[PDB]
Amino acid sequence: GSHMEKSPQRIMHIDLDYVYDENLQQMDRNIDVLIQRVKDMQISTVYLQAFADPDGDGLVKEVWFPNRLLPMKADIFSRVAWQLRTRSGVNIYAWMPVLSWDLDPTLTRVKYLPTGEKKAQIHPEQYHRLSPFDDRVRAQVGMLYEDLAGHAAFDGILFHDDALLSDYEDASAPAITAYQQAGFSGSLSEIRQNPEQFKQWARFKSRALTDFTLELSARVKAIRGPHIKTARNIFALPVIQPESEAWFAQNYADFLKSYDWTAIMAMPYLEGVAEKSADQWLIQLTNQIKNIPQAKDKSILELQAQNWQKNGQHQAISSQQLAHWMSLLQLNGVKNYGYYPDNFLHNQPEIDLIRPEFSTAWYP
Ligand SMILES: N[C@@H]1[C@@H](O)[C@H](O)[C@@H](CO)O[C@H]1O
Ligand SMILES: N[C@@H]1[C@@H](O)[C@H](O)[C@@H](CO)O[C@H]1O
Ligand SMILES: N[C@@H]1[C@@H](O)[C@H](O)[C@@H](CO)O[C@H]1O
Repeated sequence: GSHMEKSPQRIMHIDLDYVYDENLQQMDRNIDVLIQRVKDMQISTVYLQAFADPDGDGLVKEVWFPNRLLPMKADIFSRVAWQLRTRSGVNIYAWMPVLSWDLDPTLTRVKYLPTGEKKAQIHPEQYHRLSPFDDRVRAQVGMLYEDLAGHAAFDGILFHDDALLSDYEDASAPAITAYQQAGFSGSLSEIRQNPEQFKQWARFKSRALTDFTLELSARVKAIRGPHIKTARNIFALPVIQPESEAWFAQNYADFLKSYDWTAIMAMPYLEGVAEKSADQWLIQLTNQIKNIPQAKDKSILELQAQNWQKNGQHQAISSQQLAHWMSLLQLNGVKNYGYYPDNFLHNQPEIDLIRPEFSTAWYP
């Protein structure tokens, strides 16, 4: 069976880390408040965190659903999902990491080759990703997605933005083997700097990530049904500067063909854009999108509602600023959009302030 999605898409991207409370009665009230908040927002879709992320340290150690391989911090994904689907009027996408799982140490990790060093290493300021070139990684991540699919009912999958590789990655042994078997000549350095192979190499890696996600969605669809929608977060640079695929292994046209929804992280401050230049940056982004026929109809522009800091103390973005950006998108012909993150505990962003620009059901 199939499942239609009413135009336009308006998305809340929601973490469960602060919904969780070790006091069961408090967690009950938290969930009730969250369900009511999404209901009142009157939008179309929630991208719902299925994994725990208490530290923001780029590695999933625990999840919100029972499963074979990782600790379950609390059984709350299915509980929140079915109530959002029936009380709050939204489709639910299970938001899952693709690679950043704290599994068996013998499983291959993604590594990069540091300039001037012989041995590959793990990049300190990147997601702690397992290698998609390790068959056992593919198997075990497959088991996690199947465990999710078997325990919970939902409408789609959002594949995490951790499915990325730089131009010095993946330097792990299984990755080297894969390149060699795919006909690439020499070391990673020689490939990376080979005029006749470096672009083909970037595309090989982009496709390997994409094919891996499609393996996962097939496994979920086998259990839940064919109606399950797919979405994947894409970084903005591969959209506005496609040569940057070389150090993201993400390709916008590929996403548009492969997934139901391409969730662009339309986040200027994340990309280092000055406050006074953010609107123009977003305008340029929408221009690039509109220049690709039908791209906007399969893309979601995900705005940021926090300004993340290296030292961990993230700075909020005002509801006014967020509503302003939503209006900017609308006025530039983009109707599918959303934001991350949400904070029910402080009504941030403020329901009453963003609904006019966010909810299609809103009236004066
Ligand atoms: N523009 C640079 C690339 O030139 C470089 O190769 C890459 C390395 O990861 O990072 C980018 O910021
Ligand atoms: N912090 C990420 C990096 O992955 C990347 O270096 C940067 C440049 O595009 O975009 C950000 O979202
Ligand atoms: N910089 C972090 C990353 O986890 C991610 O790339 C992005 C998601 O929206 O923003 C923050 O959460």
